[PDB]
Amino acid sequence: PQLHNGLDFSAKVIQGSLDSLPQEVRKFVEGNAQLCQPEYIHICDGSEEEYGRLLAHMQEEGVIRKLKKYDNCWLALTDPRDVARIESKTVIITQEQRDTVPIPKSGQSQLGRWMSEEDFEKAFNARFPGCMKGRTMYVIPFSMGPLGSPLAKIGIELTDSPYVVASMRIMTRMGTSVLEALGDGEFIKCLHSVGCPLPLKKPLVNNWACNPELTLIAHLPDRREIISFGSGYGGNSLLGKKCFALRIASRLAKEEGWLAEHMLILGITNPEGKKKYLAAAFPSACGKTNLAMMNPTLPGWKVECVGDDIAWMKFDAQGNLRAINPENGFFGVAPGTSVKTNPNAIKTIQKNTIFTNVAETSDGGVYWEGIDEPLAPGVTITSWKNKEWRPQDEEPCAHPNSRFCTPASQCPIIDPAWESPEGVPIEGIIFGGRRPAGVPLVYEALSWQHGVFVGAAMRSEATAAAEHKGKVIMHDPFAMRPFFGYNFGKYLAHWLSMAHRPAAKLPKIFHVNWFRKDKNGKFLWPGFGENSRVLEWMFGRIEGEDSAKLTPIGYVPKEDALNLKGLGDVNVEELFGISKEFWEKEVEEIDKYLEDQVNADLPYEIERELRALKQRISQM
Ligand SMILES: Nc1nc2c(ncn2[C@@H]2O[C@H](COP(=O)(O)OP(=O)(O)OP(=O)(O)O)[C@@H](O)[C@H]2O)c(=O)[nH]1
Ligand SMILES: O=C(O)C(=O)CS(=O)(=O)O
Ligand SMILES: [Mn+2]
Ligand SMILES: [Mn+2]
Ligand SMILES: [Mn+2]
Repeated sequence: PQLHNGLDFSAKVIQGSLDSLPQEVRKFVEGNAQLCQPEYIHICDGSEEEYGRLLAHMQEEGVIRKLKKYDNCWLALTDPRDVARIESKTVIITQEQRDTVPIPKSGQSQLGRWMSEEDFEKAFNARFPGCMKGRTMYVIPFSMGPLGSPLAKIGIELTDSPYVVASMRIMTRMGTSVLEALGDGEFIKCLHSVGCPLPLKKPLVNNWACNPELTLIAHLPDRREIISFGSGYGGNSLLGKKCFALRIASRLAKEEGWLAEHMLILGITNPEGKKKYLAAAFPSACGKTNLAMMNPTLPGWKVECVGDDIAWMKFDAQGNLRAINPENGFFGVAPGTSVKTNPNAIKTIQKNTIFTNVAETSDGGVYWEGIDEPLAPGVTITSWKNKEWRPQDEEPCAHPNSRFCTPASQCPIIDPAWESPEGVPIEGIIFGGRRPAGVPLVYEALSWQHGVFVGAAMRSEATAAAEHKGKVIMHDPFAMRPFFGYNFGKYLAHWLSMAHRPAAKLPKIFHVNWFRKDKNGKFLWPGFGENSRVLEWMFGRIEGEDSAKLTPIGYVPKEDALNLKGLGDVNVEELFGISKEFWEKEVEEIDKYLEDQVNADLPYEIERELRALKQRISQM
């Protein structure tokens, strides 16, 4: 009801009808419309016609440019201050800090950023009132996971950015059919604004609306709400991806008995006609998408991609660990992608793809560092900074975190079960990161508990996907450090508890290192498609082949167990060397980290594995 005409926003709806929305969805839209004061409300239907009009609008506004060389591909250039996920402005709100992070012994927590409800209310009120003035509020109904899948969850994202709408159409399942499936069910509430109400007080760089000073990405798991302000970019604005499908979801998974993880899912078929699925957790910028889409060098082997970034997993009644990819597309790092490093991505991205912050060629194409493809005479390059660019300039032509956004169904090796609602059965889990020294090419964990310790102990040299820079070795347990939705100690206990489940078929756990360097700073391992030789060894180990040798850190391939035919120049002694001096220091760093950062919430089984590793190294 109303005493005037200030609460009913029906007169501002330019697509759809508030009356057709489920009651709780309507309240969420209208209540936030009252707060944010949009000029128009657009309820997305997911149709091709809608997508075409939004592209045309963004093109008319100068937000995107058409890449005339390809089929329906587009380029967006951002403000250089809004180029990546920002870990330091990402917070989780719970009544008690211990629900979100373990209370550290001495230092500041690196495992999350907690904010009190009272502090968030002040931050919220300083940002959102009136923030969409003069803009359209888009209502995005989306499903994470195939519609109707038992592990599928529905969200509603409100946003004032058409770029977010177009990207969410690719990255999620979006539109009218989701609203019909939702009915009066529960949904995750996602609220986003670029934070630039009109009239603009500050001019825009590259026609990219953002508010870097006020950027804040908040999660309220108890209210099932995600609230993001000030950034239009990737993990900050596509709220289904990191905010929902890892942070909120990992908390729900803890409550409901499943897992939500930063893992690719791949299926690999051997020359005997046997197929197995594996999941792999590597940190951002550490090669998940390259592995998920790999073109194997070994003849008679095939790799198919289920997903490249997020996995939701649950034991079924039979004890199989089943996984789904909740995403609908790939949001992949562009630089370094070439016919030699990821040819299956090259095939995927040549139609229906949105590129952000890569270079444009004068004939309507895309360019980036590492594309490894020469240009014809006379073709010139415009950098992501909208400037003429020559290879003689110092700066790269594409931002290091520039991305492609592409439909998963276009991938030529997309797995036939990638949308199956029952998920695929996982028989191995791979961990790994960038370790230039000390850590061998591959090893296998000694037990479930040791494998959980291996995940907990993950470290990786700093890349350029967050705001971290330089060559520092940082901790990134389970590749989830930016993404834990709750107390990491309780997350470890959750993982350990899977061994207590009746008839659970626990997968084998492996750790890889593609990145070991020699004294010259040269990679010892060619990687990319050649990583199929490591997968072959894992496949045989899952089948029970006697192809491993025991070391203090776990099982490693026997001499001649790895197919190295075609790379006779491979230094196997350096690739698999285990130095007592390196590992004595490694265990001390892991010990100091777990003691400070996990403290009273460290499960005893993890401390026991640490003690056992220390003892095995001491006996070397
Ligand atoms: N040496 C070596 N480098 C690799 C290999 N696979 C991938 N890379 C490197 O990994 C980098 C690209 O990784 P990203 O696409 O950023 O990694 P990602 O895990 O998919 O990142 P997110 O999408 O942010 O989660 C490039 O620097 C590649 O050179 C490999 O097998 N060997
Ligand atoms: O940082 C990551 O792991 C990504 O996959 C990119 S974003 O979705 O977080 O922007
Ligand atoms: Mn205009
Ligand atoms: Mn990726
Ligand atoms: Mn990722």
